[PDB]
Amino acid sequence: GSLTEDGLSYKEKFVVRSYEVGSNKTATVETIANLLQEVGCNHAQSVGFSTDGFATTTTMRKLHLIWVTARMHIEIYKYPAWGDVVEIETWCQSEGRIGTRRDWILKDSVTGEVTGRATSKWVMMNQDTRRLQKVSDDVRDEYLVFCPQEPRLAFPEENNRSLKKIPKLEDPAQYSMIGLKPRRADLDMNQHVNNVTYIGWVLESIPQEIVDTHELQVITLDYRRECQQDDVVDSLTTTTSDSQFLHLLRLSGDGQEINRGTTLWRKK
Amino acid sequence: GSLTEDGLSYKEKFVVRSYEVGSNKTATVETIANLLQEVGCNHAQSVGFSTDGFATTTTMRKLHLIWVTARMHIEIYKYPAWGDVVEIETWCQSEGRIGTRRDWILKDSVTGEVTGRATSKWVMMNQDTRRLQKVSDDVRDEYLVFCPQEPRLAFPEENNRSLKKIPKLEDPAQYSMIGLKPRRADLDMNQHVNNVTYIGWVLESIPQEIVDTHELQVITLDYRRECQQDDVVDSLTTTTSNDSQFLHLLRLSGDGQEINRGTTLWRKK
Ligand SMILES: Cc1noc(C)c1C(=O)NCCC1=CCCCC1
Ligand SMILES: Cc1noc(C)c1C(=O)NCCC1=CCCCC1
Repeated sequence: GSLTEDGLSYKEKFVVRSYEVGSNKTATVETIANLLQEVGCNHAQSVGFSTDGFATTTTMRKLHLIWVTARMHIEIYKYPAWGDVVEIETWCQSEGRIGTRRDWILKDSVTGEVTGRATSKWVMMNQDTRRLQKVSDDVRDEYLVFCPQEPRLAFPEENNRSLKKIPKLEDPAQYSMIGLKPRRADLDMNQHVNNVTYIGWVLESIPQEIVDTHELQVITLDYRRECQQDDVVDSLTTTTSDSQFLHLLRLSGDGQEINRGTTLWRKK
Repeated sequence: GSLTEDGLSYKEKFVVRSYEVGSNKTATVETIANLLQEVGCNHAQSVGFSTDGFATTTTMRKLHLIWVTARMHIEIYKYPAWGDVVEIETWCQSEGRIGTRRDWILKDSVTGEVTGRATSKWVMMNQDTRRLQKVSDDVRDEYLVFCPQEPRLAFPEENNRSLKKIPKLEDPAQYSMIGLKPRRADLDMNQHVNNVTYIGWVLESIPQEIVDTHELQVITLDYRRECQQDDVVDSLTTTTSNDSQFLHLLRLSGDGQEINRGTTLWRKK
C-alpha cells in the first residue's frame, strides 16, 4: 500500500484468505469491512494521524478530542473469491463544521472493474464526556491539507441510499437473535469493540434462508452508542419489502439503542 | 507464499494488520492461529489436496473420508507487532496408521529469529458417520510423496508439553463464561465452525486481570466433538499452578456434552 501520486488518497492490495470466505466461497461482508478499516488506518499512518482507530491530530490529542463513526454505507456488486486480488482506494474530506467523511472504492485488480463502494460520516467528540463538538478551525487546517479540496464522492448521486433517514424498528420484530457478546478477538488496542462486529451483529437476525438464496447488496448503519466489553446485545430484524429489512441493535436488558440500519438483498 | 526448494514444506509471509492486534499493540492468539491455518491451506492447494479445511485426496473423496484436528499445541515466544513481517513455514508428516501431523515454525522476517512454533495431530474419519478409521495404504501413498521421509519435529524434545495427557475439569470451575455462540463470521465454506473460534472460546473464561498482567506462552487443546451453527457453549477454567497454569473445558450449555479440553501456561508481563 501507498499514498497515490498527488498524496490526496491511499491505495492497497489484498489477497482474499481461506478463513475470510463464507458459504459461497466468496469474502464475507465482515472481511470486506475489515479490509476497509485496514486501508483507512494505513492512510492515517501515512499522513501522521493516530493509528488507534480515532485518527487524531496533535491539537485533537491536546484537547482529548477523537473522530467517531456516526454512519456507514456499503454497496457490493461482486464479492471477491478465495485467492482473488482486490485493490482498495480511500480518501477523506471535510464536511464543514459537521465533521469528516471517509470514502472507499473496491476494484478487482485483474479487471480494474469497480466491485464495491463505501462511505462513512465521522463526528468530533470529547473522548471522556462523549459530547459532540462542531469542528473548530485549528483542527480543520491540520487535516484539510490531506483532503482533496474539490468534492470527490464514492456515491455522487443527488440524494441516494447513503443519505436516507433510518426509522426505529417497532416491536414485535419479525426476527431476532438474543444474548450476543463480544469476545477478546472483537476488541481493539484500547479494549473498545471493533466497528465491524456491530455489522455482524446486525446480520445475525437475518434468517438463514435469505442468506442461502440471496447476496447482501447494500447496508446502511447508524452508530448511536458504543457497546462495552461486558455489554450484551439483542439483534432485531423486520422485512420492509429484491428483499429489504429494517434493523435494530439494543442492550439486552433496558433496551438502550446502540445501532439501527437497513439491508437490501438481491436474489442469487 | 510458495513450496520450498525440495517441495517438502511451504513458506508464506504476512504483514500484521491493524484490526489483528489486541491490548499490547501485538497480534492476538486467534490472529496467529488464523495465519497458521491460512499457510496450511495454501500448502494443501500447492500440492493438489482439497482446500475446504479437510485436505482430502482423490481416493479419500471417493470413500467420503476427511482429515479432522484431534489435538493442537502452540508455543509463542514473541507476539508480532502491528506492521511486522512474520514468516511461517509448514509441513505435514505420516504418523503410521494413527493419522497425520502438521507442524509450523513462526519467524520474524527482519531478524530470522524463531518467535513461535506449533504442532497438530489429525485423524481420518468418515465425513457422515464421524467414525474414526485407521489410515489405509491407498491413502498413505497418496500423501507420503508430499511429506519429508525423515522425522522433522517443531517440538523435538524427548518429554515436551505437546504430548501430555489432559484431565477433565471437575465442578465447580473457578471461572466461567456462559452462552457463547458462533456467528456467520466464525463459519467456513461448508457452514462448520472454524477451529480457531474454539481457541477464543477457551480463553474467554480466563480473568481479565491475568490477560492484562500476563502473556499467553503455551496452549494445548483436544478437539473431542464439533460445535454446530445453532449450538451454545460454556467455557470453564480453573487455576492449576512467575508463571500461571490453567485447566480448561468447553461443553454444550445444557446437557454439558464435552467439545474441548485444554491447558494454558502464562508468563508475567
Ligand atoms: C481512518 C482510520 N484510522 O484507523 C482506522 C481503523 C480507520 C478507519 O478507516 N476505520 C473505519 C471504521 C469502519 C470500517 C468498517 C465498518 C464501519 C466502521
Ligand atoms: C491443511 C489445511 N488445509 O486447509 C486448512 C484450513 C488447513 C490447516 O492448516 N488448518 C489448520 C486448522 C487449525 C488452525 C489453528 C488451530 C486449530 C486447528
